Amino acid sequence: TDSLIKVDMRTISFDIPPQEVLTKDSVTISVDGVVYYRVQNATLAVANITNADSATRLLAQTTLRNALGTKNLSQILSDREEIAHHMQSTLDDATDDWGIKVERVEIKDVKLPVQ
Amino acid sequence: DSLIKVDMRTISFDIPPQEVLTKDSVTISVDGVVYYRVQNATLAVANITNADSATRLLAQTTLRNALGTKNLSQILSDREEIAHHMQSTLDDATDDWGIKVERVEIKDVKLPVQLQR
Repeated sequence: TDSLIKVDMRTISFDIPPQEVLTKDSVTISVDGVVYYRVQNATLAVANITNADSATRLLAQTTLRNALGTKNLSQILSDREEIAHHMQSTLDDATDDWGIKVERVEIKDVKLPVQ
Repeated sequence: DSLIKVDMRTISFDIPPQEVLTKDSVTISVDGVVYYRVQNATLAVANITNADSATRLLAQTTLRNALGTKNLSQILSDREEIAHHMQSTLDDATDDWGIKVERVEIKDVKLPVQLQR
């Protein structure tokens, strides 16, 4: 069926709002990020609009916190691509149930508050 | 006794975000606040052109210079000594214009992750 309702099938992005994280070397940081994704299955995505919108954003936040909590501050700067690619794999696993491919994750800013 | 009343108490201005490199080659974005007051009304009014030109730009240069001489770990730990050092540098320059820099505060320190080695 050539459905009348159509969905953007190309790369789009949402921001992960700043998450407060404790590094392995005990530094308190605020980290925000960007998730790049696209609908790969229009039928699954249309079926899961409510179940994916909320759940994906929260999972992006949790995925970030868990990944960064296991690293030293130094590692977060130098291993940023490894960390991001690991997050992308974790996020892409969960989003498949909702017809979404996560293509890329980027760690944006690491804020250091008054310690 | 004067009709025009120059504010003689603490005022603040913001130092716009400064992108700079640490001693250990980390790119950071840092901003701050400078708390000052007029201590000499006559001298400040006389040197108003000097103060409006130099002070804000001096706060920027002093911040950039201080952060370039510190390691990231030191910026995390010694944020108070850096601010106190800046206060002394700024206060030395503003004294000639009847202005006392009372306190410098380092607010946000961000690591643009995409912009590193």
